[PDB]
Amino acid sequence: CPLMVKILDAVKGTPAGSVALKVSQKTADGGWTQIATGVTDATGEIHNLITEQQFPAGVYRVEFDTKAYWTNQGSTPFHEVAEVVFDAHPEGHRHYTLALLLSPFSYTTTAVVS
Amino acid sequence: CPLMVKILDAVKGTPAGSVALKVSQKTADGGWTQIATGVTDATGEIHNLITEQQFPAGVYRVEFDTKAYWTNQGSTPFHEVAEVVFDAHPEGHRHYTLALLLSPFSYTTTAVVS
Amino acid sequence: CPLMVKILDAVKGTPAGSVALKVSQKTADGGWTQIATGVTDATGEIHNLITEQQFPAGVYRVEFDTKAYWTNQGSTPFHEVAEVVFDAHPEGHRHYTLALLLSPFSYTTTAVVS
Amino acid sequence: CPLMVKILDAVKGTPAGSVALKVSQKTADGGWTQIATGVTDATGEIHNLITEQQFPAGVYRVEFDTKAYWTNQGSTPFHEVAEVVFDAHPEGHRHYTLALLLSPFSYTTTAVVS
Ligand SMILES: CC(C)(c1cc(Br)c(O)c(Br)c1)c1cc(Br)c(O)c(Br)c1
Ligand SMILES: CC(C)(c1cc(Br)c(O)c(Br)c1)c1cc(Br)c(O)c(Br)c1
Repeated sequence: CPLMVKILDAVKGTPAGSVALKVSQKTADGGWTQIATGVTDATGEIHNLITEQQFPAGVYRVEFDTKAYWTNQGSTPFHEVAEVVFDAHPEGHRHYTLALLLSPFSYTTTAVVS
Repeated sequence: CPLMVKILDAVKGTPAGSVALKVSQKTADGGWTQIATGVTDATGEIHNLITEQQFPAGVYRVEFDTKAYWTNQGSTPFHEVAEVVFDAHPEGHRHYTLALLLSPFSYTTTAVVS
Repeated sequence: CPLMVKILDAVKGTPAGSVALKVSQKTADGGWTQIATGVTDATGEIHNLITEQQFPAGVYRVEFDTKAYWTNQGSTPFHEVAEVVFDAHPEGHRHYTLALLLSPFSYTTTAVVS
Repeated sequence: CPLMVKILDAVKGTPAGSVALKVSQKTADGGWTQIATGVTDATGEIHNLITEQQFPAGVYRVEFDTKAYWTNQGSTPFHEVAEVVFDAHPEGHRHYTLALLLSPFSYTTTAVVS
């Protein structure tokens, strides 16, 4: 699997479970095609999000529903959504882990690229 | 001005100058209307980016072109853009500062709301 | 003033007011001399924390009492303090801004150096 | 093992290998006893840093030699050292992972607490 996520809650110091997300691929004319959805498990991860066959080079977007996560935690959030938009270069079995650190008014998006 | 940005370069320890961005307002059918653009000055800011009248309550997207910033610095970045999406409640001259901390494979988006 | 701080609360989206800190200068035998203290104002800052004359070249530690800040907010933090340790080169009126972003289980320490 | 680390390089998007660190425990009179050293492997981790027997409750400090890491990467760093100072509450087999995101002029210290 070429695309994984790891989400941590910076208020509690635990993985962020039950965070919903959507994965989209940019079209040539600049639009977006949704290709996958998922929800983090209690470890802040999702397994088998997409396959290598679904992951050519190009621009991708992962939308994390952080506003719902914070509302359910009981904290008013700033962001309406957490969008991570990146260029993928899969040639060579390069894998990507999108790491995300969440606070109600702040998040950090990092990548670990194999 | 109710919407400010402050961008920092975490590699150099300086404000991120000459970063292009665009501000868009969400439409009823889920689209986006571009309402302002600019390029940060040497302090990582854009003075007077939008007016009170241009900033009614609603969802906004500020798209920062971080890729070109890094290319110009000589690095190969992960993200295509930095996205900050939020619901604005400008009543009472409430003000929004979008702080952004940039590294080639990571950024942090923080909000300072009056 | 050559040494400034700017502290933000990532839970609330506001500057972190009423954070105690201490500034220490490293000694030859590896010890630490306290040279200044203060408490941030409502903008997350301490105006005029030290003078030019108090800030010769050398290694400094700024210790922020983030634990008590969080206890007072009602959260149970991870860190005992936030530590920022750096070698200062104040020649030419070079200025240092210590930016600090706080959550109960995470902080980011960034430097803006002129 | 009750204390682990995970270090990422935010410039390259890879784990930070070969980062040296020292672990110390605070004494009653406010001093420090070094109890362990280590160096991250190519995954940014260290295994078997300390034992549970070595890890009573108390104040601990992990000093990461990030200045040497950045010098060897070829980038001038801001911080002289990255110090993570925390209260440990091991009762119940609670484990701690110190996560660290490194840029030359910025780092983020987070904890994952089981
Ligand atoms: C404290 C705050 C929000 C900040 C707000 C304003 Br306005 C400033 O001018 C500066 Br200087 C700092 C900040 C921003 C970023 Br970006 C950081 O990486 C970290 Br750490 C802290
Ligand atoms: C989610 C978390 C805590 C993480 C924990 C483990 Br354990 C991992 O192996 C990986 Br990868 C990520 C993390 C860490 C850093 Br350093 C970050 O900059 C961000 Br954003 C998130």
